[PDB]
Amino acid sequence: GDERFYAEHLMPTLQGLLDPESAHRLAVRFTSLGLLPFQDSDMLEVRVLGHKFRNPVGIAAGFDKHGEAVDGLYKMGFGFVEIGSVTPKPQEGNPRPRVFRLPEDQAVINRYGFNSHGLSVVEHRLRARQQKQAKLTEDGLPLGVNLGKNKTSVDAAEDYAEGVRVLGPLADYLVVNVSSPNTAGLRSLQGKAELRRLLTKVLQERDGLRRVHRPAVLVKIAPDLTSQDKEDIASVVKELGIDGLIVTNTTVSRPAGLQGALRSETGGLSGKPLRDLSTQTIREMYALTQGRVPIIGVGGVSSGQDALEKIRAGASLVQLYTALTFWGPPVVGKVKRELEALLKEQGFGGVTDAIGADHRR
Ligand SMILES: Cc1cc2nc3c(=O)[nH]c(=O)nc-3n(C[C@H](O)[C@H](O)[C@H](O)COP(=O)(O)O)c2cc1C
Ligand SMILES: NC(=O)c1cc(C(=O)O)cc(-c2ccc(-c3ccccc3)cc2)c1
Ligand SMILES: O=C(O)c1cc(=O)[nH]c(=O)[nH]1
Repeated sequence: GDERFYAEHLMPTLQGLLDPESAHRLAVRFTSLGLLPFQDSDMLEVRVLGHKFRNPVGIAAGFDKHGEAVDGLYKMGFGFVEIGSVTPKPQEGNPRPRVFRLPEDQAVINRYGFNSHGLSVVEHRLRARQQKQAKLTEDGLPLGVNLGKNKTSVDAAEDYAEGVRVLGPLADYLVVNVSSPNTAGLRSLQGKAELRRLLTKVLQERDGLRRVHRPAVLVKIAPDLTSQDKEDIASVVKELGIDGLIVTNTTVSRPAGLQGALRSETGGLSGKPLRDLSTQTIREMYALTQGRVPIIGVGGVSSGQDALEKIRAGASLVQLYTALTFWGPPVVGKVKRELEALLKEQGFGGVTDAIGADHRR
């Protein structure tokens, strides 16, 4: 794949010809077809959420919102794949432009608004490769499905309930996405009272599925939570027995120092400016849950060091997206190779040993 060629020539030129969204669409197409340019060592293997992951680096929700490039993403080197956010009924999302590049900050701002083909379309798309996925999962390549809610929905809880019943049987884990900053009032569902009611219904629906079709349930949270919000989330998670957390979605904050001309566009900020804010949220949730709740770290990961910092902070797995938009497919292998080297360099027998290491030092 040659990391330098992509980061210095291919990607840059591409960004100079097409707009963010068009580039994304093209990316999904090429990926789905397997038109892509490192062997995983046992050190990168991780066992959590009732599954084995050959490596802890996954593709974050948002790149493959409709589940169209799952196989191509596995081919890219990801240890697990999570498909964007799916809503019960189809919806176009916000008007364009709704995605912006901040190259000077190695960041992105997006306000898609949950553009989704809907549960039915995604359901049939995953059913067409359900058994193939069964073998991939058994092989250490799990599939996650991220659930959202429609813009005009009145009963948010019912929207997620539907997602559980329709896609739950096809996923190794489900994600209750209540941290999207582009859907009015969605984040308010992170409140203790609302989250408890919401997760109680989700878990009940999940427990009603046949055993082999019973996925783990995780909640994806924002990086803009107050200390109180985090304490409440942790409490609800332990009270209901949530299987895990996905730490920090994009941020509505705008860290001082941003240079991008489009820094003041409305939307969620991703990439490097979000990295440490995300790592710190992971560190806090890990401690609040006594390290007993699996955490998938996401936010500004572009190197082995970025991944290990989140792992040491408490993440059992990590994900990336924005880095892919700047460095291209080669970034996946780069992250894995650097993570492996750093693990050895720091005396860790493997990823598992480093999980939460900072809390024990
Ligand atoms: C263009 C774009 C679309 C996204 N769409 C979703 C989504 O539908 N659901 C979700 O849970 N997160 C979504 N995210 C958030 C990512 O999954 C991730 O939480 C965040 O971008 C931080 O990781 P990164 O800095 O490596 O991109 C999106 C991010 C971007 C940049
Ligand atoms: N928002 C995005 O998802 C996004 C934004 C941009 C951008 O330039 O803004 C670029 C990409 C992108 C384009 C092509 C490839 C690719 C795939 C297979 C083989 C070679 C290259 C990967 C990522 C995605
Ligand atoms: O579809 C979107 O706008 C979206 C959803 C989400 O969870 N995060 C994000 O940054 N964008």
